[PDB]
Amino acid sequence: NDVAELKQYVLAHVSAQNASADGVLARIDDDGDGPRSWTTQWIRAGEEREQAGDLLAATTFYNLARFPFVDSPGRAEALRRCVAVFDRWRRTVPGIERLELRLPGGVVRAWAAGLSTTERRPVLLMTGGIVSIKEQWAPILPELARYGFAAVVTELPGVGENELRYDLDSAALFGVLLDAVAERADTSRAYALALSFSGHLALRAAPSEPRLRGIVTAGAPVAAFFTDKEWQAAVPRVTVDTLARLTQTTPATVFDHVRNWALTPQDLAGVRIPVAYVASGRDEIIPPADPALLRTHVRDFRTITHDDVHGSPAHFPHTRLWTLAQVLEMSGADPRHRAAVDGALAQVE
Amino acid sequence: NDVAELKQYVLAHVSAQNASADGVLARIDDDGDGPRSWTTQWIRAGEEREQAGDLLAATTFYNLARFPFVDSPGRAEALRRCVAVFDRWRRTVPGIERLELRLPGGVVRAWAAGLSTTERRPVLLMTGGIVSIKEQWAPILPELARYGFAAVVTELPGVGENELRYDLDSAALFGVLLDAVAERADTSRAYALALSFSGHLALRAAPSEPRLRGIVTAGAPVAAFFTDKEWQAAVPRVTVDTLARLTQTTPATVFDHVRNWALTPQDLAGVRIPVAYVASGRDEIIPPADPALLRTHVRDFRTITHDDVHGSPAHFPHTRLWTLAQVLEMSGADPRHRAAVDGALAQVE
Repeated sequence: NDVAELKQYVLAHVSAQNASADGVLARIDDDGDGPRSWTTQWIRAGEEREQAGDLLAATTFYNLARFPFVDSPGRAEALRRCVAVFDRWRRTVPGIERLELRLPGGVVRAWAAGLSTTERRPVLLMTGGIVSIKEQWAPILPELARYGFAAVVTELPGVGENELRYDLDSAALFGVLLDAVAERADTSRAYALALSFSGHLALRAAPSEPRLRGIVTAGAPVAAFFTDKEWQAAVPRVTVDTLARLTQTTPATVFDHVRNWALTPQDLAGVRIPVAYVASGRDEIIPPADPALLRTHVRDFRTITHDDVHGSPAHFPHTRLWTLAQVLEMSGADPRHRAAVDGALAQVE
Repeated sequence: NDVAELKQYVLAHVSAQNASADGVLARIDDDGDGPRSWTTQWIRAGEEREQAGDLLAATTFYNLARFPFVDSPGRAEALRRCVAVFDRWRRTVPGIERLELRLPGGVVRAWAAGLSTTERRPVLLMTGGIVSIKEQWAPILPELARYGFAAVVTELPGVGENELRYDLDSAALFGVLLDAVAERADTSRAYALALSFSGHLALRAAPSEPRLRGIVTAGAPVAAFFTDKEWQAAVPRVTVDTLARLTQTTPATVFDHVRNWALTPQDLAGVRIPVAYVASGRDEIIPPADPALLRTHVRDFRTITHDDVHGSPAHFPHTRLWTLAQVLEMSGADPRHRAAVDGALAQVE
């Protein structure tokens, strides 16, 4: 992995939320093994905070150690202790449960909250993209539960502890998670807060999974991402390598491998549910043609655009409230919750 | 206090950094001392996170309980617990120490890092505004120390554990802080990173404190803030009440009391150092004419405007880098540090 690419992810998506990260960046010279390497430095910084009692700080740093995907025994150890340190933290928070699903293609693990035997709460499935482990979003589970959801936070196939191969049959993962919490939630009403590539997977699942009632995404790939080769040549190496790893192909073959993932107009027409999309004006990963294709073909499309890079990290104050407003509208959540968020949303604009 | 005002500060300056905050806001109906009151809910939320081992989260919540100023035994108790839980956190972080100055007019406390009897590192004095206690910024001391500074974080007179009366002689505070760390730092070269009202104090002190070599501020009141009665009538009640409390006057008299705080053209002509200024276009506290007067009267003025409310909380990613860049250029810090910040600062733009 190119270390400049790796550092630039921290600068844009982390430094502003934890400024100790800039101190660790300044001790990292390469991506190998060894005392000044990315993985070692991030692991040592996580041990320091873990031993100091800061279990979320330690979670962040061990997450960073494993980023962008586990390609080494140093990284595999990173993830193992990111998962474990977050497991320690979550126990001091009531209502956060581990879900384990054993499937033919391997094990999927997840974090949930707002689950109940006696009540039937609408399901919120939350997933990042291809470099985003589930422990990034899990801390937010209690807030999700407060808004009325049986909230499940997971990982795309090949990410974190998710063992499946990432392929077109992974669209079926929404439905299988639903099946696992059917005794503890209203799986008749599910909503996918599915960021980046997981948004693509959600779109693909919609036409043959009627329990999915709405999708809220940010910078999901659609069609041009998979078909436009010139654009692909300029896509960051980390995107290409990670997607190779997840699909179980190779950096040089992955775009040809995934060419038939393109959502056709027949596929978008089967999407008969509300779709919200947060778009980034400077997106390095998604071509402009993809958000446009959803605007043309999806019957109930809501969208907003920020002048930012992928995942709009400089616009989190706006995107957290906008994505949440969309989720509550789609699910017909309590007006009191909707007024609160919409008041907070009007405040930021 | 007006509980709606209180909740909006949390909405604009905190929620995006800690989403648990929105959960506690939903349980607060008033600013009394009942079980659904502001102070009780924030204290209960800090206890829960303190018992769980999240000492920074607890610090934040006890800070909120105390906010905007201690006017009751509940808030006083909040503050005492905020200071104590911050003290436990910082014992886990090597280099962070407590400074206590016993003055004629009362006791001032501070957090410092990067102090050394065998080196002479330039001083970075850091201070918030009138509702901003020490412990909000203290977590970033080690980052300040990493950039080469002998860093001291403190509070305005009457805020947090600072016992002084906030008056015109309070400009002498910077110089007295320097004196206390004269054996452990290069107090010939001091830089004030002084937000909001502390910015004004710093400007005031500059022409009679030659050890102050530069000021980096955000939304500092200058002149019009103090003299324009029409503007003052629409200033938020919490600003009015806090300022009355600090100055040891009353809400109905505070603007008449501080009318002579306005920095005259003679005052500004005595400011012979660089001053950087982050301005907010929707600033609800500082009239436009204040930034403009500094542009015309300060010989080395640097500035930048965001489309945001006071303290530009939606633009933290940008302001952390811009203010830091300014501090490092001002202080002739190592070019390796300036290159890294200026790279980060070009990425975020």
